[PDB]
Amino acid sequence: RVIVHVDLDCFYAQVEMISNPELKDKPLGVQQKYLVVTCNYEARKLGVKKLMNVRDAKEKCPQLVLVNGEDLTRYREMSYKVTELLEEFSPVVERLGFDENFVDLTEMVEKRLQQLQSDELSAVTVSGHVYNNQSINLLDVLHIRLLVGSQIAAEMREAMYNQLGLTGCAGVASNKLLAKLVSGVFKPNQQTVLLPESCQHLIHSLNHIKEIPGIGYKTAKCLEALGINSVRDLQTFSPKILEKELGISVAQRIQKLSFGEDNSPVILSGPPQSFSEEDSFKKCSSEVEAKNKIEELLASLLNRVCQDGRKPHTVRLIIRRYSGRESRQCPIPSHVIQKLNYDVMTPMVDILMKLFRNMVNVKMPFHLTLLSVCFCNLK
DNA sequence: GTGGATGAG
DNA sequence: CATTCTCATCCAC
Ligand SMILES: Nc1ncnc2c1ncn2[C@H]1CC[C@@H](COP(=O)(O)OP(=O)(O)O)O1
Ligand SMILES: [Ca+2]
Ligand SMILES: [Ca+2]
Ligand SMILES: [Ca+2]
Ligand SMILES: [Ca+2]
Repeated sequence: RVIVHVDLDCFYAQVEMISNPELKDKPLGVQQKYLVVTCNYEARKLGVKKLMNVRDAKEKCPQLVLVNGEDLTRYREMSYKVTELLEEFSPVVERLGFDENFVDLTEMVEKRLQQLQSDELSAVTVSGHVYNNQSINLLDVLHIRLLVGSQIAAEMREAMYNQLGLTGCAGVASNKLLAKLVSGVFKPNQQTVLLPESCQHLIHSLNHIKEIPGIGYKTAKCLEALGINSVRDLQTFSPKILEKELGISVAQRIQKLSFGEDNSPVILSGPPQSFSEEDSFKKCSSEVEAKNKIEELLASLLNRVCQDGRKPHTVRLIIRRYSGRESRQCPIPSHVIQKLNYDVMTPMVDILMKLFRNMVNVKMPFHLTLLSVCFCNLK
């Protein structure tokens, strides 16, 4: 396969610099509550880190311009514009978070090679960096295939910049793991292509186990408990003991990843399968409060159903108690689903408060720290 | 289907 | 560690 991973540069900060170009010459960070969730490259050179506490950021970089990024409407809107632009190149585009997309270019590459003539194959040319500086063998089929990929990735980024004013990086490789690992080698606004003989050099470069996809905090804790603390430890661990510890498909998967093998296909994401709205806070402790919060969250949600075309057939309420989340969910009554000029707030809040009182014993003190509404089962 | 664990940015 | 504010998959129930 030829796979591309496209990753937008400091995405939230970029959207803000487009929303307000008075900002693009200054160090800029996007704040959510007490965290600077991301910042532009001017800020990073001054020592601002992703997800940095506001106190640390004020002390380190008092010049930092901070814009509030708690409302994701604009980021979400730009995000979908990006994947839909990419869907002009191939029908199958896999989203990861708001600012990453994978595309399987192998169909398109194969078409381009068929169209190619004898004299200008000579004469195929790289777009962007070649990982680890290795030289292209224009006589190697796989090399040619990846170079054509790099040219497409270049056209993708050109379309993005022209149509949307957005800059990002791309990585081109034989699978999703590798494409995503290589896209960030040169940052920001650059692209790199991974040729197969230097794949092993790329996986060697990983310093920590949590740098493998799908190995989060909990999985790393499990592996730590089996004596596996590093990537080489994982490569080196008995497959059969690991299968009898994590399960067959998880063990085989995460072990393949550590040798750079990833056969997962690129899957079309499409529109969200669920919309939610949420807010975190120090204390909710009353039903009256937690009602007003829900009404607010629900109001935002209803604006988004309206946009979208499909109707939710279920609603989910989510809480976080002081000191993970809890949810209940239930079906939305058929008569409420036909809403779109009527009063849907009242029966919807009625349902959500029943869900709330099911989870929270209001006859006794409580103390929430997050509330989310969610619409799912979308038809 | 429902609700919790765990992954992604 | 999560934290933020989302969105997704897996699986016992
Ligand atoms: N739990 C999390 N882990 C990692 N990133 C997160 C998390 N929560 C929010 N984010 C945001 C913070 C940075 C952002 C992705 O990077 P961004 O696009 O801003 O910069 P880059 O140019 O480095 O790709 O994802
Ligand atoms: Ca990014
Ligand atoms: Ca990681
Ligand atoms: Ca989907
Ligand atoms: Ca995480």
